[PDB]
Amino acid sequence: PMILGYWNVRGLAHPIRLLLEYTDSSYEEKRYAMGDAPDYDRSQWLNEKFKLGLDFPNLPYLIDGSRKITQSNAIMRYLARKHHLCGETEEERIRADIVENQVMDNRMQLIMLCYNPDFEKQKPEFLKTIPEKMKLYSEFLGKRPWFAGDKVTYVDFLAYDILDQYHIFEPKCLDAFPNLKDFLARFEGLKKISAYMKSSRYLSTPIFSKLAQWSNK
Amino acid sequence: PMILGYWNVRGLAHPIRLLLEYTDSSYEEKRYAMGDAPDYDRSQWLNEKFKLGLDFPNLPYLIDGSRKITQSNAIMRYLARKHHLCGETEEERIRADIVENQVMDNRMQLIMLCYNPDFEKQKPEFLKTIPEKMKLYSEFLGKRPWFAGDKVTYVDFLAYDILDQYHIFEPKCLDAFPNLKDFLARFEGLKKISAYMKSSRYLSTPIFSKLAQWSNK
Ligand SMILES: N[C@@H](CCC(=O)N[C@@H](CS[C@@H]1c2ccccc2-c2ccccc2[C@H]1O)C(=O)NCC(=O)O)C(=O)O
Ligand SMILES: N[C@@H](CCC(=O)N[C@@H](CS[C@@H]1c2ccccc2-c2ccccc2[C@H]1O)C(=O)NCC(=O)O)C(=O)O
Repeated sequence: PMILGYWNVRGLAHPIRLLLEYTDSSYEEKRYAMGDAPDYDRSQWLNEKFKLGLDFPNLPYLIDGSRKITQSNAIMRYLARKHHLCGETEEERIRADIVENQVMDNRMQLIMLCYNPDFEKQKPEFLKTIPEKMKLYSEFLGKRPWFAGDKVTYVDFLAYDILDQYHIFEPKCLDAFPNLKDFLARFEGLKKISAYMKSSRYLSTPIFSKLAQWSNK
Repeated sequence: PMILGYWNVRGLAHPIRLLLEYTDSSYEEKRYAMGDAPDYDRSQWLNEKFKLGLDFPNLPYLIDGSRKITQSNAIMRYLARKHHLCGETEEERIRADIVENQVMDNRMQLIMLCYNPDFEKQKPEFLKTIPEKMKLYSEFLGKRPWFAGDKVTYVDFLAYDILDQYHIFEPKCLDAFPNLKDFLARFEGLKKISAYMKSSRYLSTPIFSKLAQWSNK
């Protein structure tokens, strides 16, 4: 099978795990565990980091036969090409490229807030920036079913993840944006996704490691 | 012509400026200035941030007729598709996708250090990690002339920028890796690039904004 390797956290592997299920991929995962405070041992990973034949060793990785890939975006693109879930026109490619990169910015922002010792102090200020973030997603989507246009593409897996994560952080953030709420329901309603979400493989939380100040357990 | 918008620094706009040059693109640039400490005024950008019709307002931005793009990687990709500077085979595409994202990782590592108020005391620990970073680029390129294979692609633009930045930071960091020294020379050897480096438009330094601890002026 293909092998997906990542920590036993949702983290940034969610979109890949969802895409693996959506495409009926034949895969197995190696979910590495971090030890506890104080050392947060990373040895299960460290002992084989340089022994997998990865060009730039990292997590997540995907082994697919002869192919070995690192960089979550690269894995997502690889699967997208494999299963034809890319933009098909120039307009669709642009929207996808924008979305991919924007999701990563919004991801980092959350991460940066959550790994900050002054979380509680920072939070209030961060919560006020949300509406403006959501409004940009909402206006970009507009009336389309999917972020790139008429067809589900790998970018919808990314958008779903970040919008979902945002919603968990601030449950009311999507109230003024019904098209985003509708997107989340349309995405979760895809058949394989629905099945996966009820399964033993599903890992919706924790989002971060033990180091974080939120969703770290 | 196309309009490229960014700060009046090299920052992450270097690969785009180089690619617009290498492609003989017709373009005009808007280089927004930031004020000095302690306020670091961003008003020149903020005055128009929400007036350019961008989906997700940011710097850099590319305006190409009716096409408005934000996200530096997206801008690179757009320009690459227009000029046929993408991988042509799956193997080139995979190599390109990894490098793109890897470059961003190594860029962010430099920023985390350069923006840390504790820069001077952090520096030694960072330096220690350089050789490993370079080694992985070195081994990845191996004997190829370019990062994706036998022809230049947009990812050489990003690779050039990051290797050059690290070399500026630690001049001796490429001594051990002749193939990296050679790639730099090859890149700079390109006629259009060579020509640009002598032009009035060339902006090598500062690397960072005025907020940084290094290469901020
Ligand atoms: N740009 C790359 C990034 C690869 C990378 O950094 N991997 C992390 C795990 S990922 C972690 C994370 C854990 C939970 C939630 C979010 C993140 C996250 C998000 C954005 C950026 C970096 C992170 C990270 O905080 C790691 O453990 N690396 C193995 C190693 O260094 O030996 C990608 O897109 O794949
Ligand atoms: N992921 C996006 C990143 C867009 C973005 O953050 N842009 C910054 C300037 S870019 C700056 C930088 C200046 C010098 C050197 C490096 C960077 C950099 C590198 C990686 C990530 C972020 C940065 C940044 O620290 C900016 O001023 N934004 C306008 C605003 O917020 O109103 C991209 O790839 O395009």
